[PDB]
Amino acid sequence: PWELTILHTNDVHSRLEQTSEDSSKCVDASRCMGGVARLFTKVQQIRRAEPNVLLLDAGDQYQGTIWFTVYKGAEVAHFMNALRYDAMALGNHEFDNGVEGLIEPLLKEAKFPILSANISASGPLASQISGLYLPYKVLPVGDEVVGIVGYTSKETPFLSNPGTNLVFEDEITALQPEVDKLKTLNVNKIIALGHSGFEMDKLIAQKVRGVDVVVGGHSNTFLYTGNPPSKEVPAGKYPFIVTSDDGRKVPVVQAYAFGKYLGYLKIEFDERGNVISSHGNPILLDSSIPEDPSIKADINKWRIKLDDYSTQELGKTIVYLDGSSQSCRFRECNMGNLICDAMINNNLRHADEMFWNHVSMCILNGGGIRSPIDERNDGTITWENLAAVLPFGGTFDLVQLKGSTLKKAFEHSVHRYGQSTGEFLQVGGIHVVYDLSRKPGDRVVKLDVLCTSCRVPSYDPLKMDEVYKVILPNFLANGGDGFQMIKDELLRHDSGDQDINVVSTYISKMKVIYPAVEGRIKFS
Amino acid sequence: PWELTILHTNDVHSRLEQTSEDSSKCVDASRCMGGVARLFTKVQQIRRAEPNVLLLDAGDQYQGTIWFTVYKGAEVAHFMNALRYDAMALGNHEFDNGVEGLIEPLLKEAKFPILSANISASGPLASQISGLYLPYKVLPVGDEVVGIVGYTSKETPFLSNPGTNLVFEDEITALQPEVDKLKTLNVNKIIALGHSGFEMDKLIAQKVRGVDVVVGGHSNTFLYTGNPPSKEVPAGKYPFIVTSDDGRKVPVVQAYAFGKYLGYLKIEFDERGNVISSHGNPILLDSSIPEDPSIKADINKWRIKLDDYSTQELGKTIVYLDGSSQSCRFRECNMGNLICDAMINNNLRHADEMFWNHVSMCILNGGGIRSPIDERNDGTITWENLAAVLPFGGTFDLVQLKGSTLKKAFEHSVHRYGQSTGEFLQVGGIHVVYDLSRKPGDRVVKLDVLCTSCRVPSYDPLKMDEVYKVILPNFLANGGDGFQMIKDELLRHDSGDQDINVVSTYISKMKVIYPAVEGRIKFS
Ligand SMILES: Nc1nc2c(ncn2[C@@H]2O[C@H](COP(=O)(O)O)[C@@H](O)[C@H]2O)c(=O)[nH]1
Ligand SMILES: Nc1nc2c(ncn2[C@@H]2O[C@H](COP(=O)(O)O)[C@@H](O)[C@H]2O)c(=O)[nH]1
Ligand SMILES: [Ca+2]
Ligand SMILES: [Ca+2]
Ligand SMILES: [Zn+2]
Ligand SMILES: [Zn+2]
Ligand SMILES: [Zn+2]
Ligand SMILES: [Zn+2]
Repeated sequence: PWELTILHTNDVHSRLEQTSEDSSKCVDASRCMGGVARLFTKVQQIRRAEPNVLLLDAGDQYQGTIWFTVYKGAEVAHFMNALRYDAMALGNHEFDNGVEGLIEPLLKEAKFPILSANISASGPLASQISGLYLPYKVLPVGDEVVGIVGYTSKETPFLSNPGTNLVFEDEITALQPEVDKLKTLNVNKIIALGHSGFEMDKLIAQKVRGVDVVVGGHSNTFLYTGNPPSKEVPAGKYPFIVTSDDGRKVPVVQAYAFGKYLGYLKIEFDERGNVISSHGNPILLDSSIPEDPSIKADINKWRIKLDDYSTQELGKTIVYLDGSSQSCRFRECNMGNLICDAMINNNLRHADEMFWNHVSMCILNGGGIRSPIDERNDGTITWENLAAVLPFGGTFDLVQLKGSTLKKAFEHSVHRYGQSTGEFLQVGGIHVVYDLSRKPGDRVVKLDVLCTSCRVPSYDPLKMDEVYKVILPNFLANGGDGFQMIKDELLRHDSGDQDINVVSTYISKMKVIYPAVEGRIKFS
Repeated sequence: PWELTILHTNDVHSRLEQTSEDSSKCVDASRCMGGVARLFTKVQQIRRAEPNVLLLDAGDQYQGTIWFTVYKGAEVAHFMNALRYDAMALGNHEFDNGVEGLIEPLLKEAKFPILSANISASGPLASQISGLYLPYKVLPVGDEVVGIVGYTSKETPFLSNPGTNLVFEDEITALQPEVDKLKTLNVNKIIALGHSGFEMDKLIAQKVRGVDVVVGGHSNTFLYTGNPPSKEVPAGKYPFIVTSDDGRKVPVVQAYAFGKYLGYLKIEFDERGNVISSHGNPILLDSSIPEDPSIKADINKWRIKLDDYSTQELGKTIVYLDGSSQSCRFRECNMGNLICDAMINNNLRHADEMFWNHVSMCILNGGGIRSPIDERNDGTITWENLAAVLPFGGTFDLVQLKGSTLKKAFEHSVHRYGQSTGEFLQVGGIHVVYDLSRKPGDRVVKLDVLCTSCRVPSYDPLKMDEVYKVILPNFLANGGDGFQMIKDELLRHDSGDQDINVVSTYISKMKVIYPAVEGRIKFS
């Protein structure tokens, strides 16, 4: 039997440096985790011990910290090249800076193949990008070969900025003929590496004949066999076994997100490329693993430009930005309005004739707003200033919520009003009126929302059975601040852009801001 | 006696081409007026006939039409040079593109002196601008000399974009010592040429000892002796005689605006430079005066780049821009909101610690909105598109109105509601609620306005005795659409930027717009 060790990462999201346990800024170095210098140590150890190793990434290196803001993917090519990745699939966030921001910094500079079988280009773009990403690559591994076939979320156009010259095909439709072709070329060991989420990964394992292993991402899915090593709760066993339509057992793996874990799967193959066995587990990259000194020194050299950028003017405010708890946990606050307006601006994506934009609505817990910004520093706003407002290292995510769910969220917003608690919601594209004289759970007396399926945006009453797209912090999507109804009732969740980065981009675009308090939230 | 002919223009405001009677686009060429080619003909005729002629401009050549949008003052230097102006005073609108947009295109390229005695620079700007404008110039005229001393509105910082490195001094304070100095230099014939308005011009004539003649501007003041030649109603005789504090009779002149008239004043001086007599009248530049063919051919060559620019993309909309009468004469319309938001953005000026901005409020007659813009031309918005929305060649002016006046305007807005009449007001920085079941004059049931004297903009009830700054069309400032209360009760009026140009700049800054209908106007 021929044994292959698959090492894999996904959704690293710009965590070049080691992190806290929750993947935010490292504060207590002795308890920090992940980062590329530590990953290097572990990958190097494994490659000393195991003859046949592939190191794969299932996409979404782009977006997540100031590294991406400043280096715009140059850091991804540089550090993934230093770690000698063997292949990467395109994720949705690889399109955040458009096609041009993918071609240059990543596709031209990577020393490994970049894969996606389900993305096609037309017009001049097709000639410009031809061969810079591939449907698959056949890689030599010892005396054998392994085909790796890529895929990317069909939903990328709603979740990034790929432009109108790329088409994202159904994954299974695109993958089957490539896997078929590899069979005709005597490639009997096939890994599907891609970025569509655990649910699609299981359908691929089930339906794509000839796929031996699925290495996925996008859904930040933690899988584990045994007692978990940290705070992440497993969604299932590692690997997750799918029984394929042709009767095979196909392992499906993912490795959470943020470079906290290294995925590690050992596969035994027979001489015909059938999987005989698969086992493994992600490896927690905790402080017991040293950071590689050479990689760490290069990280610290690249950090200089980050420190320089963090104090540069992004733009100006002519108004006090009231991020005080005394405002933002009690009433509409102009910092809340600014951040929600930045969230909606970030989620402007290419529109059908069926909507002016796919999403119009925003909610933001006032407890997530951690500082005001004073306008009397000649109006300057810096990244450092925004990092005081938004210090948790979160994202602004896209969810789909029934109106009934959102009305329950707005009741939760004021259920214990008057105690300076974090759950009070700031808004965009929503007008709410509370009557605090009513019983908790019955305080919302008007709730109007900005239409999407309309040529002129206007407000209509919220409908209980309608499903709304809403931009909100990951903290709330995950049921933080007691918003269990959001976690338990949401119909869709996709992780979005770094919180600070969303606001910094909007302020840079606007150049001079003057957000008002304007009656998005009223009390009767 | 030594006779001087003073020819003068003021507030030409980018009317390079001949105009309609109302100074808008020329439609019936046989009835058109003004323009630089016609002015050239008349000035050339006068210079053949009169030995001692000065041609003066009292400022505000900048701003008014697409000429200024595209050529940014190069057209002013070029055509004023072709007409051989002898001197120009700086107006407020010469600062619309900042100090840099004055130095380059106008101060460096003009072949005549540019004057202002009451503007001082500090820091590096002082060295950069030194001598590029002057307090005064002594000009040879035949065998004599005439001193011309300039001045500019002290209010320029509220009415343009001069920046924080220029100080505008009290006119009379600055002028007196310059006029004194010219006396010590044996210059006994002194013209004050400047841009502060008729009321300040009369104070200058009264109080500045040694000024023989005041040639003014800014207030678009029409003065005439006799039966007026066109639709402009004279504010007084031409010249307007002020009795000075030293007992002299000092003529004060102005020549309306928009190049419609050439001011023409004949002064007789004795050998000591005392005015013995003054007489004249502005000359209506009507179609009986031919356009100079050489100037007209140069105008038509410069027009090519205007035509090219008029169809270029300024920016995009992802929403239908509803400028329909069925919306904008009956309820809040998103085109109205866009134009009002552009008006407020245009009037962001350098703020004290006493206000976030000096003005927060906007009203716009819905009858002044003349077209929608469809978003389905790939979202493109062109100048040509904006010219269909705003076809009247007006300005967005700054006024000061008591709250009582503004409440009366909002009653007038709905006095005969339901007939698709033009007076219905679109708004910015104002939230109004009507109850149309009430009697005309008593339909406004809530009227809240955005604060200025506040660090966080928020809405407060309108106060009847408070004076508010409001941006509004010149048509309304002048009492159009039956808004006689605005004309009759306003405390201040200053002419602002060209309507199309205000909106085009805002759309270019924003790049992608999506104005909503959001409850600025409601009905109970
Ligand atoms: N986004 C986000 N907000 C958080 C997080 N932890 C706490 N919060 C917010 O901070 C509040 C607690 O703040 P105080 O300790 O200041 O009261 C919570 O109610 C919540 O609104 C986090 O990890 N992410
Ligand atoms: N700004 C401005 N609006 C005007 C002018 N003349 C008319 N209007 C507007 O057009 C309306 C008349 O339009 P109708 O003819 O389309 O009904 C007036 O009520 C007024 O609102 C003008 O010279 N300038
Ligand atoms: Ca196989
Ligand atoms: Ca004199
Ligand atoms: Zn991701
Ligand atoms: Zn993803
Ligand atoms: Zn003017
Ligand atoms: Zn002026």
